[PDB]
Amino acid sequence: SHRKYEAPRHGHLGFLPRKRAASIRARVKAFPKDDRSKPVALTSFLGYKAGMTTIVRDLDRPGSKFHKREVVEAVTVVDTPPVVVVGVVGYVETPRGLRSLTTVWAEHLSDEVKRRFYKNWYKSKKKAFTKYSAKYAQDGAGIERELARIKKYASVVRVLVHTQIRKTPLAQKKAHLAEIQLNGGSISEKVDWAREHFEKTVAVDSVFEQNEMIDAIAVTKGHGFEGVTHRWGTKKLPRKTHRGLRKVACIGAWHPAHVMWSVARAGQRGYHSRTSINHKIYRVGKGDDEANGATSFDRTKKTITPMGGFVHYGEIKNDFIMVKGCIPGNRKRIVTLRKSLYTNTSRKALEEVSLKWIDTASKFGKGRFQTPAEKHAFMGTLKKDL
RNA sequence: GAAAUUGUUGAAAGGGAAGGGCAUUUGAUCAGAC
RNA sequence: AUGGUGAACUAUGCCUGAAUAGGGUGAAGCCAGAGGAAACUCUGGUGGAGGCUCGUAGCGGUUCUGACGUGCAAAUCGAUCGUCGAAUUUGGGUAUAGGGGCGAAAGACUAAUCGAACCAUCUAGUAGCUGGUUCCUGCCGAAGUUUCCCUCAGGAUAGCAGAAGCUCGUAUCAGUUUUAUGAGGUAAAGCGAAUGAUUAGAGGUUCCGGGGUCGAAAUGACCUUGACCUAUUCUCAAACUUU
RNA sequence: GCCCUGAAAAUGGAUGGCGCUCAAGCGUGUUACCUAUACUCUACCGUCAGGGUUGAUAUGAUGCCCUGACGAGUAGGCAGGCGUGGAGGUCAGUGACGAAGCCUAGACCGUAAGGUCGGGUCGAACGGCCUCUAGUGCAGAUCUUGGUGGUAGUAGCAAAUAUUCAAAUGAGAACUUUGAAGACUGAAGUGGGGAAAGGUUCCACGUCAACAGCAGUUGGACGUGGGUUAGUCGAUCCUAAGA
RNA sequence: GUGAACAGCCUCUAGUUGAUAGAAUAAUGUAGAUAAGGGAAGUCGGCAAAAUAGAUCCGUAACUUCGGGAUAAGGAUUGGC
RNA sequence: AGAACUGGUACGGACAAGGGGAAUCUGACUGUCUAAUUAAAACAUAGCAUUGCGAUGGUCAGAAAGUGAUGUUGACGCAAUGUGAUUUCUGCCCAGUGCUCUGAAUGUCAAAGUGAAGAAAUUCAACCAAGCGCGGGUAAACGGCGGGAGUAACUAUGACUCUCUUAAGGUAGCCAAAUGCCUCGUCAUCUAAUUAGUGACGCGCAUGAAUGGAUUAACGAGAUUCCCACUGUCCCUAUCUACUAUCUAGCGAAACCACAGCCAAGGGAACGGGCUUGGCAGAAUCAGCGGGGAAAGAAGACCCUGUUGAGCUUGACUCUAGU
RNA sequence: GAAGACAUUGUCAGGUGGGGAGUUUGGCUGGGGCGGCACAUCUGUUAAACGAUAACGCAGAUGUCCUAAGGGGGGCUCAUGGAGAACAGAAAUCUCCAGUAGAACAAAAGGGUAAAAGCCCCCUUGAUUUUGAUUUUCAGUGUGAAUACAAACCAUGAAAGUGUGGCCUAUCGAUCCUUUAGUCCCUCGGAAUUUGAGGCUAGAGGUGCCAGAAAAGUUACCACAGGGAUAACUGGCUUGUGGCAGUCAAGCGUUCAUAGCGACAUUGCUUUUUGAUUCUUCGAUGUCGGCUCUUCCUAUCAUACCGAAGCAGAAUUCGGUAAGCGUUGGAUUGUUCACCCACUAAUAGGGAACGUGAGCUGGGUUUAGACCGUCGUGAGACAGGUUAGUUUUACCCUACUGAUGAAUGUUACCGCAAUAGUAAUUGAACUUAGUACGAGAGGAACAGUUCAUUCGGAUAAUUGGUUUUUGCGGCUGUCUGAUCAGGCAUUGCCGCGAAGCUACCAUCCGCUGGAUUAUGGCUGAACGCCUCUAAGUCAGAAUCCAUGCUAGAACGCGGUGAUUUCUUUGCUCCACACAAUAUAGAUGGAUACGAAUAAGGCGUCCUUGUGGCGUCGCUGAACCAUAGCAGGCUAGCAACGGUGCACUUGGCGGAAAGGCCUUGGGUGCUUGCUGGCGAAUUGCAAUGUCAUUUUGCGUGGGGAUAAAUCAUUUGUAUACGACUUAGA
Ligand SMILES: [Mg+2]
Repeated sequence: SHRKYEAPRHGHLGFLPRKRAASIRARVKAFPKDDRSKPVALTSFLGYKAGMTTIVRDLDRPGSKFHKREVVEAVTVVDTPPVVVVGVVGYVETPRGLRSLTTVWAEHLSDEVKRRFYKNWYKSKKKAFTKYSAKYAQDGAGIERELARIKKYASVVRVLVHTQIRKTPLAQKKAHLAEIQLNGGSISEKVDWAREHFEKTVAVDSVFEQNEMIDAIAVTKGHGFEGVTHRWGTKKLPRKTHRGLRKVACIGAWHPAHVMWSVARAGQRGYHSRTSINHKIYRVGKGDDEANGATSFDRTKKTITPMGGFVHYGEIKNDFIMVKGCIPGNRKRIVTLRKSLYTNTSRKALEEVSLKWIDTASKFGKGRFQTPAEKHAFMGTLKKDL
């Protein structure tokens, strides 16, 4: 017999299975479509989630109640030092999908990048690209052939970059390596662009520009094993239920004499890879720029880092991207920032966002002051002071 | 000093049972006859 | 059915013991005072009654239909709860014994056993009902049908089957055809044939159907309706039929 | 005539499936080819039937031989055989130079029941044949008694607030002893005595195979012993309900 | 000792420190709890839980077998010195 | 008992410790019972009422007895019943089934005893105890309280009158009550909305007087309705603690088990793990889970059958203790 | 003292006697009960032309009736119609004609019957006596009925003859007992007589459950052996009924059959009603409802796009593609159902063992307690009402959710993408616009903007919740002599309280291309016209497939880095040296345009094309290769070609290129032609061994000198594994 009353099902069936991701760095499964008319540019970037903070800005949209009037807003800061270009890969178009024809690497690789190729770095002769470096030191013999291989073939060209994880306060010491597809033109000069950028850093301002919609790709915060009530949002069973109430009462009919794949059940929650879209960049901060957190309306010399530092992350001495809202992943997590895959006017994505005030109060409590100078003025002199 | 049941060694087979029948290949072993 | 054993659990009586904070309320009896046309009424003390009451120990066992539910436990555990000075609680002694006890009465309890305890014997109690019923090969090979039965899940009986054969040796034979001779009432057919049913008009007769017209009426006449008769017409029958 | 509309049901799915469009569909016709335990021939087995052959030697005349036909089977009937315990007869049978039993993807016979042999183990009895006799053959009866698995190194060993440090002993210490620290019962006690009941559980010494669902050097365990002193405390006497 | 109290809580005498332990802190359980705004809409049903609660002062209805109802209902106070 | 002062308005500071109100049904109350699914409206109870009996007795026990209980008793008692405090009331019916009384009896009637016939066994006849039958009493015995006809000046109805069955015809009260089918009865009230609730209306299938009727303060771990307060019951969930579950050392079971364990459809004992046609199909596994294994727990307690029972009842059949 | 031969005591007899005892309280049967009798029977039919033949199949009948309605005989002819007669008519009685039964013969019906079998008159008991045979049913038993006889005694009639009950087919009863008639016989057993009794043959009393016990209920306190031979769930066959849908078109609709409806008929579908049945299940598949959750169907309520109107607008009605997406909060009731209140775009219908009880609950139903009404004498009964009433077990397999993991030389990093899944949804306000339209009333829509509902995925800056941060403070009781500082009160209590977790109770985000359905069109035949259709084709829906999003096949794949010698000489590549290993199956060559097939291939020519001319196919049965000891050893001739082999020059090919072409020289052979030598004996065939897979051990010649795991450690992770970090 039918349900006596209707209700939408709990949870989304397109995000199945709710298993753990295969890696801590979510993979980019689609890059922006290429038109061979623009200059050569990276389409993505690698950064670390620093934390949340609060922004005040003047909303500008006609027809709204809050037009030309203040709105307090929530943003998240992603810490983005420049990425070092080491290597390039060509992809031939085959009837069985794209396939990497060959990889050409740079002559010199730092320590922090070659640590990626090791499980035990403290036990090593460290033997990394030692015989590959001998491919260089010739005039024009070796490297140019595989480079010309990517010229003659490989309709898709991607660039291997590694993050400067030593500049961030993270205690990892082991960089993150990824392919970022080049979406310039004339794949021959895509290969040329990667050639003279070997061992050279690409800053975030050359990829993302302020007031842009970008994509955040990261692995979500994990919560271990979860009951069905929280994992799927099912209704809680009544109080006087024998043998538990954080369950699903009927997990199937008599026929088919099986449990279907679509019935909510207990298991892993979180640590999924997600691609959230349409996040607007509110600031492209400069690492070597005092008063990162300042604004034309504030004009007070203060960096983006709140008093006491970003909770569980540290400080933002490097460049950063301030993007509106919330993104998948927790603090200290590697996050990939991707360009929008389509063009949207939307009367909301073309708005020019000009900040007015950035919150720098402590996130380690009910923060009261924005700067140590502000705290000293309000309170006065203390007994600690001499 | 049996069987169920068990250990060790040896041999063989095993993609959601195993076991069986006809026929033969292959491997192991063997009687007769000269 | 016979003969025994149990009131160490529990039921009720009797005998002899034993146990039961601290509060609330404030009955009779008693003292003093006040108002008083008397009569009498009122007030404050005192006192400490009640199968009274809140609530411990105790005795109990309402709800969570909680825990447990191959338990700690063949009835327990937690919380909540009833009663708590007596128709109270309880020990020991003793009385009551199975168609019998005891019962503030639930068919309750009478040793985890009760709408008739337990033990042994009669007793291998009876069952048209359930289950099982042990080696091989060869040859043959059924029935669910008849009649009777308090007969319908059973028997008896005939039949179907096997075995032993017996007397004879191709015949007093045959789940067949032919010839000759009978019997039958089904299929079909039939209703201008009996019975019954059933459509339509045509022609006739009323001293004797009902009506309208000319008539006082006529066994007077005219038009119509009903039956009646004749020759037709359409359609039928398991309990209709010549064939 | 074919095709289409008419033509709506619940897990995904059924010309058997793939798939097939002058078909690999439908109607129709003509040949070729495939294959049943069916039909023809042959061999072999048994059963039934009809016959031949005592003649001397050689023993089964219930024997040997010739001919023909036939063979499914539940319940059931009949017949011929295999095996077991024991008894009469006989093989002047086998055997401590190894009987019986047990084990053996080694050999042989029989359609089969079964029979025989070889090898290992073992240690004292046992068979062939003709007969006699029966407590004579198992896969099952929620069969009886005994034994053993998968489950499975699994459920579990979570009520009662709580342990820690060090030394001693020992093969071995979370658990024994001692010290120290931290706690609890909180006087209707986790204290000190008894009644009923138990019977040595009391105490010492030695001691850990078993029991204390971990452990164990410890124990209400195990082995060996010691220990209960009345004129006054009880019984002993009286009587009660009763016997 | 607190306190009306052989209540509940703490301590003295006396006696125990007995119940397999160790490591982590997933889901779901058992037991104990707290929740913004709403306040029975939940459910057969307020089942469960919550609220009230000691004492002192004030005040106390219908009805009544005149004994009760009654701690009715409803207010105030509460430490230390 | 009172007064100052004092504090982050706190102070029965932990512990301890009534939620309250308006109503309906029902039992008066306290008390008792189904040990181990029912604590109740059940039982008890006081009070009320009835019945039997003066001892050669009532009631009861016993195989029997020179036997017993009440009884060491004596109607202000003993035995047997019904109802169930108080208040109020307990209406009509003795035809029936009972029970109980007169016996004034051509009714019936045993054994014995008597008479006649007989040759006797025997047959016949009259007579005849208790009992039945006949005739009275009794309902706080068991119980019952129905039709019909004619009538009042609008109809309707019947204060009045008569009549059968079979004796009487339901009075005082109470009711969609725990007793009403129809029924979710109709009206009012309560709600935004009520098959609930309360108050009313009645030819009431089938209310009703110690089968007790009605009312009723107090009480109730009894059934029900609503209001205030209060809250995680809920909107709609979230978080925390202990012990588990989890991993380890030691110790270490049970249920159950034809063989086993992937589906779809088909056909099939009409719902397959196995069969057919398909889809498929990769070792070894861990924590969860409750779809399935028509999972497990019991030779269905329901139904039916059986010439199988038992407990109980009675104008069943056949007997019997006692009297 | 009382009583007194009465009580009492003993035996026999009558009444009373559920206090007690034992027992019984039919059968068939579309389950049982109620009902009925299909139980003993009879007629017609079913019944299918001998006989037989079932059903609780159809129309009925019997437990009797008759001294004549039995037996014999004689005479007459019936029902009815027509015509006539005083009262007298449709029915009185009388006359004639007609009249095959259309009457009667007890009853039920069917046969039969006309000088009778009918109606009237006469006589009588043949409805008698004796035992046998036979038919029916059948067992060739009994019982009943009957048939024809034999031996007596009669009736009637002139006589022939008829008469052994009823014109035929129903109309009935064993054993034991009692009783009667007959025989007046046998026996009473030590011998007699007489009563009495027992025997012998024929009747009567009766069993209707009728081949034949002597028999009341109840059980909700219950028991046993069984039954799925038999009911109450599901499921299966069926579909009357329920529900849904068609065809026809008399009519309604002012007018007008079909805008919307639609009578009388009729044809279907479904299994969400209820029936009918009894196949499975009674050594048990847990029978209401709700809650929870998933999925499926379409007969579509809303949302998308459309067609038709009795569509001016608005609102609405009919219909199509469509199940992508939604379909609620409540009062009462256990309720399913129902009925109201209210919101909403809408509050559609259903299935999944009437889904879902080792998921819950337990309000209802349906054990045992209890009350009432009604019924019963009673025990008790009631699909009447009411109140209280134990809801057990997963640790196994599979499924599902998550999680590891051997083996693909090792190890590490970066990737591809087969397959599977998928997602967004709906409303409001402003403007368009008081506009279009309409006499007026009234009154839209596309485009645009701002928000909101339902859903989903994350996240913690802020706000709120949570407190063992037992972090700070405060307070009570007690304990530590007081102070300070602490313990205990199972987290003592209270206020605040960071971090983490977390709330539509907080915030953010949720994409655009193609192909289509219905539908509306273009060109254009069929059908000289016309037509959206046939060929061809355009636009088009919340639809499908893509983009995008999640996982990554643990037996799908690519690129890249490093690859161990003093673990006692290890690893890799190259040449041969010998072994082992195995074969989804060499035995001359897998021999390369593309495109069309109502058209092409090749050759040639020009003015280079969609060109002209010529030729070819009609199968690869082709082309190439192919002679020599399983293919030997030598000689010459002719040309300077052919082939194999190791080197070498230069290119081309990345879809899995791993192969193709080419320059130069050397070398072997050459069957292009002509000579010389050898073969035997494997005995007359025996595959008669000539291929390539992998691995190992040796040489000699180059090439290069790593990691991973455990353990420790971090928390961006976590049940354990696993993950992510760090450590010379
Ligand atoms: Mg005066």
